[PDB]
Amino acid sequence: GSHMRLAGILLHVTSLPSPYGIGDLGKEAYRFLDFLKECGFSLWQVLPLNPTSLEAGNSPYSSNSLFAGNYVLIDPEELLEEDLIKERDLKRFPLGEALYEVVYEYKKELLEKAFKNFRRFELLEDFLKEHSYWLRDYALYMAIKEEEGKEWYEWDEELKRREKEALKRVLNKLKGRFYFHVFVQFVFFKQWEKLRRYARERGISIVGDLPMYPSYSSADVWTNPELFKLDGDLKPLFVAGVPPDFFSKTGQLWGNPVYNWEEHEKEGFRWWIRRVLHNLKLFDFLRLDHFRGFEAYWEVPYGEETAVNGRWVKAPGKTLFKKLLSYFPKNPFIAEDLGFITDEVRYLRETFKIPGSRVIEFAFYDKESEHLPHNVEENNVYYTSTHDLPPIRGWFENLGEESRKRLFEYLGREIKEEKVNEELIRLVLISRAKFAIIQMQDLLNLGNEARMNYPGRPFGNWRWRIKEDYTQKKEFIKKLLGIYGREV
Repeated sequence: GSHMRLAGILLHVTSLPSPYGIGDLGKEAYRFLDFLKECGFSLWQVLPLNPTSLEAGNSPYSSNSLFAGNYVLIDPEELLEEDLIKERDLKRFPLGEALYEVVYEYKKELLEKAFKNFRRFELLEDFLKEHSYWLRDYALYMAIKEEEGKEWYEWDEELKRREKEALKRVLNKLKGRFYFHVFVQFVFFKQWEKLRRYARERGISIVGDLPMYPSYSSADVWTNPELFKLDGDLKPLFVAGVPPDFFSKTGQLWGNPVYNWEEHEKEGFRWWIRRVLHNLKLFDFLRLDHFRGFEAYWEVPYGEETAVNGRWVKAPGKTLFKKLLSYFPKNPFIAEDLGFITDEVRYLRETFKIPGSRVIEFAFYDKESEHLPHNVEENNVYYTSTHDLPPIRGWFENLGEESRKRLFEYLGREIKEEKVNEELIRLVLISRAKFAIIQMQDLLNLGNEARMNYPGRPFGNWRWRIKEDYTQKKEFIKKLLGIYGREV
């Protein structure tokens, strides 16, 4: 048999066991890629690399920029190698949960110190040209936010509405601060470029993640207000979310401003094209968060406390993706098409041959679930579980008797709770899904304590890190990949 059959691991950079309070793009990232290669994995899925904040619960999906990189993921040991900091500035922390509060402050201090002892500004100018379409705006956005200590919609009216002359004045004023913020982005993107080359030379493709929406408090809304549904004062007229389920009682209010899609179509979808081009500098595949929003999105009036009184509004997905697939004909797209799926959505997805998502954790609530292995078609990415879900072992712990029965009957036997991960990994690998992805927590057989994110809950999330030597799992998982024809 000679089919396209790949396997991968879902693991966010923060979860790497790096020594400085959080995972980074340094030694441990390379060690993890070595582990991928040795096992025969071909795929690595990360979450969005956009800057995070305490205010937004450290969520990768609520950032002040859809383009920028997150400075807390920077490896500070490269700063030591380039003689930008001293050895005593480095400061080890024991392996535990991601120390967001402390790394925001600590890595900012290391980068402030490195910028002082820096020097090669000509390399910064070439970087700025390459990323001119977003970085001039982002670095200036960050410099003004620093000075005024306020969000963009609270700034003086002239800077808020991006009057040409006012932008020039404030740039020259905060010139030193402007270049600090490009320097931070320079350091991040150069470290990712190096890591990406290492991955690519070993046949590993990186699956990145594109959030549907920016946060209202972002350089993106600031720079392109007409691309969102705002009123005369640039406050949101409508905001994003999803309607009430039988899961949730009153839906979720995401609080993003919604797109004015008629304006995107008017400008030939060039903002979305720029998003894709930018992200393809980093990633091989782009997972489209809330894919169903390209067919229709839930829109609720601003000022509403819940998402109950919204409505479905059609978006121009057919026109958008026709243009995107013309610009990017090798098709980097993966659809996150879980939840609120209709046949309209499935038709949009399949019209453009975009692989869907399936998750075996969803397979045993119904006897004919489309997430059962035998129902997963080739053009799909098949997960054991995702970062929005409990790891398989913790899911199984709380699984109801009826769903347990369905699981046991599918395997043909009752199995002990500690063996469930292995059994479900096998089911995912034996499927004909072209990409099979195991969440790292499942590989390590971890429970509810290792859950990355709990949707609905604002805080406590995105903190899980590897604490153990995961390379001990290599002989077991390597064997499995080879048995099910996904070892390369």
